[PDB]
Amino acid sequence: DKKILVVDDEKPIADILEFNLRKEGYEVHCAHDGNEAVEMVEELQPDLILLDIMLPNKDGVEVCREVRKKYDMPIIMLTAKDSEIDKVIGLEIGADDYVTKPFSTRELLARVKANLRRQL
Amino acid sequence: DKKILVVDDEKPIADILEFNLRKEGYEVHCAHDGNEAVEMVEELQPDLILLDIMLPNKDGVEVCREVRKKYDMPIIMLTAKDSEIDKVIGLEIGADDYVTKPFSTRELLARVKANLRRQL
Repeated sequence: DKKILVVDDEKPIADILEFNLRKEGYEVHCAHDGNEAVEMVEELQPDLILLDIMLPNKDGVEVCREVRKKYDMPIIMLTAKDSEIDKVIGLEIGADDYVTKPFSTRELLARVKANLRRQL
Repeated sequence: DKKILVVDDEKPIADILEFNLRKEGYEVHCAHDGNEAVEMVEELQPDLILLDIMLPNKDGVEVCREVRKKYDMPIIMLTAKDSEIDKVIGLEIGADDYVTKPFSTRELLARVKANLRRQL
């Protein structure tokens, strides 16, 4: 089972992601802040991270940079629909993809699989 | 002005893409089949290609493989909403991203900009 780390401060969003991902058959662990995420990354070595761009402490942008100093597993940012820059910025700083909130399940699961499979 | 090659055989889709992209300030060129695309690529050297996965001649998958022999500019696949495999497959064979039809303008422009800016 592919291991996914869901990093989100809003429990209902983190929980609906964890629900859909476990259902599809992933092993899912949840972090609710920045530093806890970087810790969990070293212990679990997730296959993919879903990272809120708007974490309140250490930003998703800083989580991403700090993770990338050591690890290259796929990172997908979670962003609002209404901010172009939030979608764009993660791809400049080392994330692989983004999914917008609210997301369809359909799109979440495609994006996670496609990023798990991505070429070379 | 960034140069976009739109590769799609459905004139209405190709036209609405050209309309929105021009409006946003891109230079847009349109190919309606596989072989014409590959030619236009060497000829134009687009900064990004938007490629229908379902072209009737050479597939979007074969087009993307042919192009990737020589070029590594971003390629975004255009796919239906209802097929997970069509979204996943492009990313395995050398494409960078996918956008689903019908796409919002919002999402199309954000994807194109994010892929144009993408790190390393």
